Amino acid sequence: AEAFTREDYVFMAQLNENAERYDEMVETMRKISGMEGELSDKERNLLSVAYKNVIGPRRAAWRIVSSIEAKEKGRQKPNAKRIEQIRVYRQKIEKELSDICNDILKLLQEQFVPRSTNADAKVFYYKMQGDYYRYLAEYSSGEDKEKIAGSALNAYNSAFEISQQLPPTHPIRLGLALNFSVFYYEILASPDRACELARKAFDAAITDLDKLTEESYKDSTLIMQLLRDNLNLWVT
Amino acid sequence: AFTREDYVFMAQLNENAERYDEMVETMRKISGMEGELSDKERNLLSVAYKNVIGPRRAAWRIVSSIEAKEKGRQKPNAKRIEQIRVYRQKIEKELSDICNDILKLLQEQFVPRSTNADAKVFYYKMQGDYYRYLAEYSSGEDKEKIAGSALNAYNSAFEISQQLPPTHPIRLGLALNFSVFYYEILASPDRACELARKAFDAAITDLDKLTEESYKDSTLIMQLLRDNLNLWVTD
Repeated sequence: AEAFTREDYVFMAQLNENAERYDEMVETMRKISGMEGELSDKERNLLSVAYKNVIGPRRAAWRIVSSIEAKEKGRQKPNAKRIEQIRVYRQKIEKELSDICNDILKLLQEQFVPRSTNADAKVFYYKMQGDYYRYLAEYSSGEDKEKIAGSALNAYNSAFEISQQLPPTHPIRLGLALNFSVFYYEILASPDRACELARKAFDAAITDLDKLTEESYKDSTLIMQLLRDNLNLWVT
Repeated sequence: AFTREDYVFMAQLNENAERYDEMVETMRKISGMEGELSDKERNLLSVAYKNVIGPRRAAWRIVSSIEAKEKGRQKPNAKRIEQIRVYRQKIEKELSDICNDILKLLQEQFVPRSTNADAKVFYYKMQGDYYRYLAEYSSGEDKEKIAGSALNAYNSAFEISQQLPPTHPIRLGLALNFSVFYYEILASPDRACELARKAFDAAITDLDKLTEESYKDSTLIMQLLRDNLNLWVTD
């Protein structure tokens, strides 16, 4: 008489987040990913939270493991067996880090992006596409790094073009503005474009800071705007 | 060829990387090696299993809090409770398997090979602790049978623990876990208060050993404050 609905699968993803069991959350979200239709603002947030809390603990672990490997290589008399012990272990994490990104980017290219119709939904998928391509480039080297980052820039530029339609004070637009600026500085080795894009987004946010703030504090908003207007007048 | 030193650093590296599922697998390999586990090795065995059972225990009490809220709502959703029940049993399946791994190894490998009096208390404490986690969700006569093995393991630990000094971390660590076992599992508060106070009063008596020479004057006041509170509580 009664079968399981979409709201039940959304609730299970919320229960996974409450229990902090994110491995099961990926499995639950994949069931909703297999279902046809466009995800809600709540559902896309749940997809972002689920995958970030799996790659997060493993990215944090990688920065510890690689520093121990850098410690043993920098030693006066290095043990090659202990170096190999860390090196195989690091590559096992690198195998897992690639697997999570391999899971999401396959789903993004085949399911989410071709089905998307909304303007702000398009930006959210292309930002997420750019983010998980960026994580792959964090440990990749040589020709592999350039090939991965090449498809990463294409995803970020596609995200930036649509986000121009969005208001300057939107969390997705600002979230993209942070992640694009990090991508130039940390991966692409371009500090000039990193400082340019982050400033232009920050200047747009101060201009529409009046929309963020209540009408009680709009006078303090205008002084903050005028203080920023002085700093733009200076250093010509 | 891989030796014990190689696997110890691997078990240390698993702790450094915070990957504890791999830590259990490496500690089982050292358990397969010749001889009894050393003090540094036993300490790693305790850290490895606690950080696997911990996230499962923490998730359990939050889910139970959600389940209690869902059952006592004005508009209860029975389909949601069924979704929670299957999910709770899946955690309970996992909670069983972690405890089934350690207690089978303790009964067959760790305890029978134990020669040290120092090591003996540590294994029986671990025997008592992981039987206690099983009784935390077990119901009816099934709870009675598991707690029966838990009481035998804790009492076996207490006898050998009396040989140890009162300020020992293993003796104090047992005394904390035995007192929790009375209050939370056995529902005996008056015996929980008895054993915890006995360990605390003995620790303050030997508190001069723990504290530095620079702060021995503070220790004597802490002893005198404890001596005053023990006499003022009566009448």
